[PDB]
Amino acid sequence: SMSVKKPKRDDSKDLALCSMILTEMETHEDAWPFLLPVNLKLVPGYKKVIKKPMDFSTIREKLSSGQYPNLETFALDVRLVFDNCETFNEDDSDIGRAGHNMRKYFEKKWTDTFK
Repeated sequence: SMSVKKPKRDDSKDLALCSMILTEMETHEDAWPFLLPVNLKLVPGYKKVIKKPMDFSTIREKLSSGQYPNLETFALDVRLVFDNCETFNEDDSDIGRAGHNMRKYFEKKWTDTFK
């Protein structure tokens, strides 16, 4: 509350560390469904159904331009990429499996770097 604070966690490396995680997600072999924005002119149903599209290149641009206020807003966008994928793709599809695999990969890196 006012003039009552928990001890200050060092957040000075968060930006660099989120960038490293994001590099590792970009270079994973199952990243291909997620590298670029879904083409809303060429994919029927996407625009109407997925209210907040997100992809790795869009996260990279937001990261690089100071549009994440803290490491939690960064994790929310990464998770959004996988939640969108699950909303639109069957579990038993290459893209559906890709999304489960990447979400796992991400969550481990996240816990190991920050928890």
